[PDB]
Amino acid sequence: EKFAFQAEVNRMMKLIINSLYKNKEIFLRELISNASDALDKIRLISLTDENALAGNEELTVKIKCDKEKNLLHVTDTGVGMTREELVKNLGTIGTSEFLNKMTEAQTSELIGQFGVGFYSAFLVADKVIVTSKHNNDTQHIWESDSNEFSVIADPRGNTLGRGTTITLVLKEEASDYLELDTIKNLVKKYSQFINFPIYVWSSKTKTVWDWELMN
Ligand SMILES: CCNC(=O)[C@H]1O[C@@H](n2cnc3c(N)nc(I)nc32)[C@H](O)[C@@H]1O
Repeated sequence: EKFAFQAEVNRMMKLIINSLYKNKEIFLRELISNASDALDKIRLISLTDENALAGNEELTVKIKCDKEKNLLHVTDTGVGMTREELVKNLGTIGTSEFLNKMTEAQTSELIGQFGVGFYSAFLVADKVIVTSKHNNDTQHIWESDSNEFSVIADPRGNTLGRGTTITLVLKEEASDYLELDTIKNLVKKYSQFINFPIYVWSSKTKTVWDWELMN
């Protein structure tokens, strides 16, 4: 269940981290963008597949902060990833050209263009966990501290229905992303042009918690 990252991915992670150290908040923009892409994918599949949305009838992005556990969660009800996809799509990668472009650039816009924004999560996380459920497979968990990664069948079973949850164990210097005021402001900014509703789990005054629409 243990795997090593492809050399190119190791270099890419380092380039991204060294290039965006000044604007770490971009990680949320990238995770939201990826969630949107995943939702576009299942929507495209639903055009031809009548049972496509059976595992979860909604098309949304939901963000939750768990200050107590030092976790930030970004969940989408997109197409999800099979076990094989978790291993291949996150562990391997015009890569040589991009790597040269990044180096020749030192990148915010470039990263999104080449579709490697996911790795910016390491700008603010000591550990990145990806739980995913695809219609053609069972739920699995991918986890990595960037020095290796593992994939295991999720012992909780099918809790997502369909989709993916990106869970970030924040670095000590990234505790700000556990605060609602900050997350709501960033989510609002990065969700403006997303064509799917994005919600943040928040409080409202007793004190009641529920999903708050951000776009
Ligand atoms: C880390 C660089 N590679 C990726 O981010 C890829 O992993 C997969 N990925 C990342 N976030 C995802 C996400 N939220 N949903 C789905 I479906 N796939 C995702 C896609 O293939 C991305 O291009």
